[PDB]
Amino acid sequence: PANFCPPAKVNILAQSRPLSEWPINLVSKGVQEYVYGLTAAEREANGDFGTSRKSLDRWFARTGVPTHGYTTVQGLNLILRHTFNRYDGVIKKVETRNEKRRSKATRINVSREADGLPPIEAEPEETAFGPDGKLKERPGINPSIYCYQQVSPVPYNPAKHPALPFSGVDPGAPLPLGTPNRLSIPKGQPGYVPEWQRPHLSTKNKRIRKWYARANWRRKPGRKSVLDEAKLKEAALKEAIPIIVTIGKDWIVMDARGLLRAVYWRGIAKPGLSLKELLGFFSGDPVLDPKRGIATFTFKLGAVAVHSRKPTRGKKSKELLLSMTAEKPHVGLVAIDLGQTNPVAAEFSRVKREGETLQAEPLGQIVLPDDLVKDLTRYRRAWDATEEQIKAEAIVQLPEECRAEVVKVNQMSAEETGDLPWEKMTSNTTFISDHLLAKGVTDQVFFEKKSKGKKKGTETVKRKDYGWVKLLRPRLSQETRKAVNDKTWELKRASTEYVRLSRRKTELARRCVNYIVRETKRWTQCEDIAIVIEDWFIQVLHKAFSDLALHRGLPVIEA
RNA sequence: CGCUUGCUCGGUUCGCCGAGACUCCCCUAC
DNA sequence: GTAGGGGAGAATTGGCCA
DNA sequence: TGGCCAATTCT
Repeated sequence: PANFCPPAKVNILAQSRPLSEWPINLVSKGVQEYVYGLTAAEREANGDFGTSRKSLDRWFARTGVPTHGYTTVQGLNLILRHTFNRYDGVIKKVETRNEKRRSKATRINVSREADGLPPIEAEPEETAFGPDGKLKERPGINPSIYCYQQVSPVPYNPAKHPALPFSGVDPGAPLPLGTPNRLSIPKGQPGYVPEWQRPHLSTKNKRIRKWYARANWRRKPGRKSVLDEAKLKEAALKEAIPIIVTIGKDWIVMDARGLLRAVYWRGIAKPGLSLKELLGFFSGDPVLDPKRGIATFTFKLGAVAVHSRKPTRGKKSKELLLSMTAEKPHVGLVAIDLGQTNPVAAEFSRVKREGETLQAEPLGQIVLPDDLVKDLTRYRRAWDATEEQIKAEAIVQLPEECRAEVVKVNQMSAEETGDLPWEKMTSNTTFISDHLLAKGVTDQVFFEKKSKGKKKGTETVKRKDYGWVKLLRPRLSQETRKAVNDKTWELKRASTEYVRLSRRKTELARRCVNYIVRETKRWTQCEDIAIVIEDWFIQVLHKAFSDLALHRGLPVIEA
């Protein structure tokens, strides 16, 4: 049963007025402002909003929230339900957290009762309501417009829609194709392929980029080409596939080419289809954010044959693979040892049925290719250069007195703090006290006198280590948050490089995962494969391999 | 067998073309 | 460094003037 | 008849 609806983002070409001025946005803002800021008793009283016109009008009358001329029931229901759920999500968040503590207390009490000890006093339960009766953590207002059926997207038509510079194709007629034969474009016409590049051309079904794609003209260190954004925009607008959404007297027109690319690269619809069924592969309820100007369509339930799963654990893995190997005579495996001199190491195998036995025969062992590892290395050489500067010019923004606790105390870590290298870690060895007591007699500015060990041995002999190093100039953990974490984390989301490097990291991890999946498919000669993972690129690679259960439905075992 | 916008990383003879991602949004905290 | 709450339809029916 | 399109409603 398919239950995944991946997004498909499209751009907005023309509007009437900014979406922040639309009545629907104003009503959403007002309802959110009212509902996030009233007490529990008032929320219980102000909870008769219902799902009907006769209830919506009375709720908007006795409360006093301005309706701004917006009276569509089907769009107001979504707003009100979302606002009340966001109000009642903080309460349940706190509730879950208190249950964590409650359970522990119950287990401790029952264990003490079994052992005869009296139950311990239960810790107070935290609550989201302060002395004023409101929530301490008030949810924020969202800039998101949710469309509904009466405002569903339809193909642009000058006979029923406002005139625009661009024109839309006949909805029934097949959608326009790209360049039929790009090798026939003459010199002096856009898209020309020069003679020398002709032998070097990809033979697979690569996605086709138009000449006006700004990825072909973007600012690069070694281009020396010129970017004229106006010419590219006017060339792109003449071949767009426009769709229109009209809410009340306002409207927006989008470029349906994002939907076309999404349906092409996913192998859902072959070239030559019309706009009517292109819009029919997605829901009629897009989501609009005014800040970007992007509409996030979601694929219709059934367009993508993906059944989302969750990573299994323990015996459930055995049940899952015993179920799988009964479906097909061949089942392929891959074991991931991430963190061995290379980002990924894969152990391929197959799974058979010896009646009720998981018989396995290895078919080899591979590592990631050199080019992919080169890409991963080039990412890290750029990440390190980013957290160099997110600290260098972030800790210098100093209040002239807070340096001692965080910044320069690290300088005295090498300054103020013989047998050992004095920096290389040598645990349990007496090399520290061997040289120290070579010029001293069982005495120093500090001692050990620590009951350390399983039996808490009174280790104080020769004053070995872990006491003098500790009382050497430490971090001291003083005013760490305000002077380090707050400043650095505030500047983390300000630079434009840090918001791109995380996406690049995710893309590279997904590239590694996709390569491993493709290789698995090839080596094991199977189309129903499985992944086992037992648990720096470690965290991101683990998340990327663990996201196949949800995004793509591939089973994943946690070991 | 299969590709018109947008995004990431690269090659260039500056006319393009090689490779990749496609589960995304707000939201309060730490 | 991510943690944990909230989101991401559409078929059938009824009032309805033409 | 018949048509356009809000408003029920379930999930």
